[PDB]
Amino acid sequence: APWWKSAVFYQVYPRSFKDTNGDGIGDFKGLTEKLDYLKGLGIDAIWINPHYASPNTDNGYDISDYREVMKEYGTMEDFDRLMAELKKRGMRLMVDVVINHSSDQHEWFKSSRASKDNPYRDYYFWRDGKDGHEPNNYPSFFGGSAWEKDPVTGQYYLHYLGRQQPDLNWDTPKLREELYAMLRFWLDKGVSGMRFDTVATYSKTPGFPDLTPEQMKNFAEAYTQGPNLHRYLQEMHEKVFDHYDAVTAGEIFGAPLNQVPLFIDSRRKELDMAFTFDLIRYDRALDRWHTIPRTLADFRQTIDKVDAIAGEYGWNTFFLGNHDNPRAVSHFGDDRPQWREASAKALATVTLTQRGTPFIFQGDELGMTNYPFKTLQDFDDIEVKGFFQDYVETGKATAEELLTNVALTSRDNARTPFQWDDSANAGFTTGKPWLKVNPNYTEINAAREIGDPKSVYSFYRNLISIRHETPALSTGSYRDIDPSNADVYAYTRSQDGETYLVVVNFKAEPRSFTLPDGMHIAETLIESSSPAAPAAGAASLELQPWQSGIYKVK
Ligand SMILES: [Ca+2]
Repeated sequence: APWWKSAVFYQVYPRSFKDTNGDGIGDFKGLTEKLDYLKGLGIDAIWINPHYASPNTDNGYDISDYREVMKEYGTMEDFDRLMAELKKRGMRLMVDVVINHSSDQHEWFKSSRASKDNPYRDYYFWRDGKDGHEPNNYPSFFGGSAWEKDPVTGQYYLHYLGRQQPDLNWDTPKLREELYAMLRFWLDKGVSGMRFDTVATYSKTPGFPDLTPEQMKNFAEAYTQGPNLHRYLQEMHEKVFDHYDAVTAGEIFGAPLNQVPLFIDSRRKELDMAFTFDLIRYDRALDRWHTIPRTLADFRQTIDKVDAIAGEYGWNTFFLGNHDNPRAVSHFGDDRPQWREASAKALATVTLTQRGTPFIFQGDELGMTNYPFKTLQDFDDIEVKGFFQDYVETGKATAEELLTNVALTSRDNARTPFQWDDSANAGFTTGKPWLKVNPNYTEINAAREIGDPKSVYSFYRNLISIRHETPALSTGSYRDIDPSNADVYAYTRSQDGETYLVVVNFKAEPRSFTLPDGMHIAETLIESSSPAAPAAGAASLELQPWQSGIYKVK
């Protein structure tokens, strides 16, 4: 089994991790200075968000030169030093790869847009408008049409994401070759992994027909149905990843779950691991800014479906948080002051006992929460400006309705600065932070958590040790004990004759749990929020509100 199947990854959003020069923005020196912190937590590998030259209309996801580092993060020597310090500690780097689209400030795009006849014209998608308007009805994730007119040629260019993020044209062989050369530039430096942003949208539909009214309400899914998608992923593997030893993982956003095996079945020679969004978006409405109430039965049934698509030859990541989603404890747990620590531990237990490679998002090991936004001016999020354009300016919603609802879903909840201690701005910066620090940093910070054996951080650290010592808990089979139960989540992990039971109360009330007939507790590995372990031989358990536990059975 490869190293990445048993590894524990941590995701660093460098903009918000640690600033070392007072400009309010996190940087490479900051990340490098905190490597001992991450080593001591027990992290094997870090995934960093984009670190390349960028105008930052979308905080690194609009890249203007793929072979230079972002000015705010440091220099190429700072990147090289990050790499060297990771290696000293036996840790690996995964970088973010953003090749569905570039910045409109990339030299390819400046050349492409200049005339119709130039060698870069087909690096992007340029099309004539139809019947007085855009080439078709495609919407953009970030507001308005996915087509933007350029008066120089009178044609429109495609952008699924922001106006400043034109889509790259994978149908053009010279363009594919340029992307492959660029990937080699980074892999030659020794990076150990690559995470592919919106990997399912690379192939565009020939002819760009209109979306149907059905497709229009779920456009994210129509954009994943390009006919050449797997041909491109296979060619990238053959020309690039076959020559290296790096792991690959795809952000498969918008794809129907039954198509996921095409990306990750190891026999297909495409990607190694999947990030899927069925679970993290399980309670999101189609418009992406409302929430729909769900129960633990929905949570566990979604997991069971995602596990089944990995089958025998594929592999899943597991995550409860990332830079595009609200905080795990607020979203899946209960972030009220009395339940925040109990429920954040319960979610740690879930995260670290799933079948797949877990990714811990920066700050979740502290039990960091959603941010108390007060006005729409408190959001940096360009996705929020897009909802304002699509919903407030059009009269569909008031500003107060947008505010109330996006406060719960906005990705800026995940982007507030990491809370290091209780000094000014939580020790993130000596200057003014680019996004405000959550005021609860006085109660939620790394310095106070590390020093307390009973903290959320200590629980994460202890779980990571246990997982490392117990192979069933990464590579073992997974079986949900009762998918209909909406109160208590329970499942087994087994490998090579060893079976482990995981039991997690999702109610803020006491609950009982009866083990399957014949199964008995043999040993308790760890519990959260419990006054007493069960007795060896127990056929049932009494659970405190939000209690979690791992037990060896038989
Ligand atoms: Ca800085």
